[PDB]
Amino acid sequence: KVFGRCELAAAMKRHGLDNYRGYSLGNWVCAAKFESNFNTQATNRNTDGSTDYGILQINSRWWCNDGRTPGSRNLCNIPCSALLSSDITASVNCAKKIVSDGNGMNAWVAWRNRCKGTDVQAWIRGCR
Ligand SMILES: [Cl-]
Ligand SMILES: [Cl-]
Ligand code: NA
Repeated sequence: KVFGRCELAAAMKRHGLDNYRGYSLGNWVCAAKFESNFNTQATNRNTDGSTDYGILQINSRWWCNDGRTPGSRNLCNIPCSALLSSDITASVNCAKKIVSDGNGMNAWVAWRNRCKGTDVQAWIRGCR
């Protein structure tokens, strides 16, 4: 599923991401824009052989199982395919664990390089 911007904002807010760990909703929408272009089916291979999955590009090296990242962890206890569903519950629950682990949203490289320090409220402007 390719979410609309305001559609994703509403889903993220309903699942409790707005101000989670102090990160306002626009931070999460901006991160999703540049991680996946709002596409739940997005996948990208990393240099180390792990893969990033879903709207927030969660990495099989630590967070989910895809059966092809030898030596990785599965800290969210889910198959990586669950992060590609049109229903974003699994991705949000896993993102909550990631952002709680010490480095905040710096865990998302695209957030650090393209969202951090910018006017992230722009990403929820106009939405109901
Ligand atoms: Cl915001
Ligand atoms: Cl933080
Ligand atoms: Na894994």
